[PDB]
Amino acid sequence: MADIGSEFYTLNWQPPYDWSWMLGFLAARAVSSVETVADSYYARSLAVGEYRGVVTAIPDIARHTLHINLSAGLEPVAAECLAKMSRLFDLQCNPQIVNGALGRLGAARPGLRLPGCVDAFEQGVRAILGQCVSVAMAAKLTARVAQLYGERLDDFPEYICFPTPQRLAAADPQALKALGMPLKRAEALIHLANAALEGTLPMTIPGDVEQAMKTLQTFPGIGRWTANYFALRGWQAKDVFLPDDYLIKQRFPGMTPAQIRRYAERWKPWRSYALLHIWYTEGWQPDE
DNA sequence: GCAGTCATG
DNA sequence: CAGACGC
Repeated sequence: MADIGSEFYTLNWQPPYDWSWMLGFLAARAVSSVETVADSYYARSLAVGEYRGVVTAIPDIARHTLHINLSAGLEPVAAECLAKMSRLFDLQCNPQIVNGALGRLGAARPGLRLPGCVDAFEQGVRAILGQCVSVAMAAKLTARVAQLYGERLDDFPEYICFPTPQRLAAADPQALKALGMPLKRAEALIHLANAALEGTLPMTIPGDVEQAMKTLQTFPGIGRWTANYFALRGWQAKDVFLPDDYLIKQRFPGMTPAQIRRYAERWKPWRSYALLHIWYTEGWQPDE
């Protein structure tokens, strides 16, 4: 927890913002040796193109700003690093507009943001590896993968970079399965890893999001749900909804993934925030 | 044995 | 919209 660098930067955000929740969420998914999450602290390895280093982010609730510290190897691409922190944390969100449009759904915890990511591909590996297993299990799994294919930091030994598209699309489907996953999955990872490497997987949010999710589901191992969750956490698309998610339909007693799909049009263009809310707001119940 | 989610008709 | 693949 000592400064990892001499440069510090300041990112403003619009209140309200539940940082305690945000960090909780990230800490449950923290890939061991890649990220370190504490009380009001978040660190991780980071590669921006060819540059390498470490970010820490520390929230300052009273001044409503986020404090960012960069390792020296990341200084030349600080502007881009901050952009990743902004998308990781959903800092450009206008909560009044969102919670206004969520009405009653937003009232209980207005400081809910959309937990994003730093690298679209990285989220990709996660969205897959997170399939069919507890948040916690995915984390241990992702730890074993990273440790194997991750690239260590020259100046922060204790830290390792999330595996690149390069070293991962070259992974042996058999070495993957051993870390503790079906073979079919090991291939999805490799197929994804290859998409990124040509350019078939969009690294930023596409213009027609709805049409790019279509394209995604063709990928092996990637169904409607995984493609959705990925657009959300991966492209930080704010108008996305999981009518077929189980925990959701558990709140819509006896309804079709179409009876719901339409109910959630009353929350356009902020369906993603609607989704997040219903999930982490247990006391909520729909309008009959 | 029960679900969850990724596949085809 | 209506079969095959870890608790």
